[PDB]
Amino acid sequence: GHMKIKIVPAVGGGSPLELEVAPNATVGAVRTKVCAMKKLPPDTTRLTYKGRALKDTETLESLGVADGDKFVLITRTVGG
Repeated sequence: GHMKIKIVPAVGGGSPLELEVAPNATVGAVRTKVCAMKKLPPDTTRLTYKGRALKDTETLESLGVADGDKFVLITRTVGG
């Protein structure tokens, strides 16, 4: 099935994202999709969930995500 998740920037006025995501998708997949939308190199970004640093291969099932939950997107400089 799918759950609705929100992605909000840690800083600034960038738009939040709302994605419908499969529960067997992983954190890394979410980050790939967010970075595709944001036009960002993946390694310039991290996602946190309730403040926690995340392993890319967590599924959203294993992490205990629920419909409506939010991840925070932390970004860095992009010229490296």
